[PDB]
Amino acid sequence: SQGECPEGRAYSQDLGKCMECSVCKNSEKSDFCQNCPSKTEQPDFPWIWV
Repeated sequence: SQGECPEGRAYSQDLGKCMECSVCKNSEKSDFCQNCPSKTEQPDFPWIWV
């Protein structure tokens, strides 16, 4: 499968190619910004050290 695009990026099925997620800022004209995942919950570190 060609859908193994990492985070901070997306893949546009329309254009038929993977791009970046940083592109999804202001100008909205891509149906790939839905690929850009945000998994890996940051708020998950017990104790209040460091």
